[PDB]
Amino acid sequence: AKYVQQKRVNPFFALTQQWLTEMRNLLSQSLSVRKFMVEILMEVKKGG
RNA sequence: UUUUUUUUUUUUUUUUUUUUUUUUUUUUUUUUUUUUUUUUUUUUUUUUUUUUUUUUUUUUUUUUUUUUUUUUUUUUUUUUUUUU
Repeated sequence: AKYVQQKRVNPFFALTQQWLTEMRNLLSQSLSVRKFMVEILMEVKKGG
């Protein structure tokens, strides 16, 4: 809701909660995916 | 100026004491007797954008005064007399 009000995300492409639950289940089970997105977070955090 | 006083008269050898007499080996005790592993817990469950205001409105030259007028020479005293 916060990003929709900021107009950063177009709400037309909104995935259903059925798909989000399936993806979240995959994200929790697998550590390899988590490590990749954590690595992205650290690199993006570094400014410059 | 000066006028006194300003030698000396005692005492001053010595007489005691001053070796020594005790004690001074030893007699205990002196190994040891316990205990000495362990038994819990130890992931997580919230929140985390924003909503106001934010130019200015006055005043801000000057008006006075600002020369001077007195006084301003002088009039005393100023050797010495003792003692030593």
